Amino acid sequence: ASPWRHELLSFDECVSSALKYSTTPKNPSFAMFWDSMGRAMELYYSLRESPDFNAYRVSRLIHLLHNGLRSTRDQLVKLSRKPDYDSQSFHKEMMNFLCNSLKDISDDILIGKVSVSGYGATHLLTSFKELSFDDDCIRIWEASKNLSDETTSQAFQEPKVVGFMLPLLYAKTRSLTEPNELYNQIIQSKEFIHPNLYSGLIKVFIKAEDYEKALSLFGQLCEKAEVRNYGYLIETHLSFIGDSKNLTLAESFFDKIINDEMPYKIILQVSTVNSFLQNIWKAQNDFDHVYRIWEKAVKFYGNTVNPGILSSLNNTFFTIFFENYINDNINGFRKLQEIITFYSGVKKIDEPFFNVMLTRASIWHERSIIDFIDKNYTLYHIPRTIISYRILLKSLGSIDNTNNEEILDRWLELVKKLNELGQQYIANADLSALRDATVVWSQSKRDEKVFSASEDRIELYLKILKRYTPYFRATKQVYRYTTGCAESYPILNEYLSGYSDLSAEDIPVPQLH
RNA sequence: AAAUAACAUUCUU
Ligand SMILES: [Cl-]
Repeated sequence: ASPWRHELLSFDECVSSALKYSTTPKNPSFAMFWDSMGRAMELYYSLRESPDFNAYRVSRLIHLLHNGLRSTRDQLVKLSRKPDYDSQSFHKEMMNFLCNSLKDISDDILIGKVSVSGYGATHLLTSFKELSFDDDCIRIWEASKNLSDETTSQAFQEPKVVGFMLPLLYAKTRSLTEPNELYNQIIQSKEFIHPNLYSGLIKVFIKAEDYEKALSLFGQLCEKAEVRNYGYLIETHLSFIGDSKNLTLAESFFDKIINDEMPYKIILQVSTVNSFLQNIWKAQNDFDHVYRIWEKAVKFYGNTVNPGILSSLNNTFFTIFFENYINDNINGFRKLQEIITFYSGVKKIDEPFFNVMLTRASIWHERSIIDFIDKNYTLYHIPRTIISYRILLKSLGSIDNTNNEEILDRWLELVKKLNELGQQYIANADLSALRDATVVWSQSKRDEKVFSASEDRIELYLKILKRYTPYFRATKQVYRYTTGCAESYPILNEYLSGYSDLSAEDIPVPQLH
């Protein structure tokens, strides 16, 4: 027959080319991969009317969109900094495109236009899980039971699809009935048991803290696992680290990665490490235990991982640090120096390391720690981004020992660094830092006097807003940081009746905008 | 059968 022959042929070449790229270890291949996705998705809306659009072709497309989500997340962490929320970014639009593309395919399956296999069903539901749509995963799965096409309905009931579903079902129902029945069948079964069924059942038992059943299934999973498809052992192993409430079992599995004890490769996934650090802090309140695990993670990473990974780790660590030393900047400052010395001994210091430290140090409300971090950027020869200059301006809102001159200086140096790094206009995060250093500080000191029972920063704030308005990303930022900001900080309302007639006296000196 | 993917520091509007 072949009415849609050319579109079917190009779809197979497209999907296979991009799937091979995303499974093998800007650039022409990078551009090909992302253009192959839009083209394949474009062909999908035409080929869904064809009868030769089998479950295999749909499943290969769903897998490809899944790898697109994986690649988009990877690209976000490889950047020198996260893009501003209010500006255009490849990460945001590509994520929405993949997500919307996955919605259209899920709806076409729930209606019956296209068929899907158990392999395609798992990538569809895993994708929606990675998009934080757990409840939608349960609806799609249970709606597959009452489908006309019994073949696709049977695919959603295959063991590997059930394996993905078990952790979501235990989160909702908290029922161990169906899991324990499956445990009795699987432990003594001589038949083929899909590794993803092992994985989901292990994860349930880890959350349920029935660790003996979790470790027993884990041993069977290991002896049966195939070298080419060993990733099931990675998910379960990491689950023991980040999900086990028994910290002694979690740390043993953590050491198995540090000491390279396992027969399979495994990444020290920072999300898993962060959850492990948080569980130690919530359960033990032992900062030394948190500090010892953080030290092992930093030495494990070294220079092998992206700076965005260590940034996420240091975020968790310094958040715990400044909660522990919330009322002790004296012993805290000595401990920070030990942390800086250790971190220097592992690798060259990255900027997010000091950015997180400076951000969280606002609880101390002292100027010495601000000048200490600012000095260390130059001392350790840190590649600078605009994040530091934003935080250095924001930090002035947590101390009283400063003047409108220093607020201007740290604002001017931020605008300079914006144009030095080729930034187009002034983003929301830039104005939010100036607002936090003026309006929030003034509202804070005002609320203290009411609760208790270079003289004005709000005037400088409104002067810079009006002076630098033509450099804004959008003129709607004027309403956002004036009338809209007054709804949250009412002390701005008493300065705003005469904003239209206000004059400005500042010192811009731009370059590239 | 077709595994595995770190959601980072600065951003209420
Ligand atoms: Cl930057």
